[PDB]
Amino acid sequence: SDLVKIRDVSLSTPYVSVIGKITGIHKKEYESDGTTKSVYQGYIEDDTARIRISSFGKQLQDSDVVRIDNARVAQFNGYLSLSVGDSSRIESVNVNIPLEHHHHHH
Repeated sequence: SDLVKIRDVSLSTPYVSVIGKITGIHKKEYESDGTTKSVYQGYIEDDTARIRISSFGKQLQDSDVVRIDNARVAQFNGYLSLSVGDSSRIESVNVNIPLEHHHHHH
């Protein structure tokens, strides 16, 4: 459940923590144990690349910067994505943290 980059997401790390902004919120429903449950899907990006995400029960906000802890990696439609269950934790980032000179990538 350590902090890793989106491009570093793989099955080798079932539990991982990521931070970025979620965009394009999509709503979908599926049958869970015979009970219909709502799940939100969207895309998240950071300083590296972007990946698909899926949240069960918890809602997501467009272009909202949040941090996901204990995320579960899974393959959907042959595509890797992070699944946020009720056991995972989501923390919003309302405090700025620039530091250092972002003018040069070096």
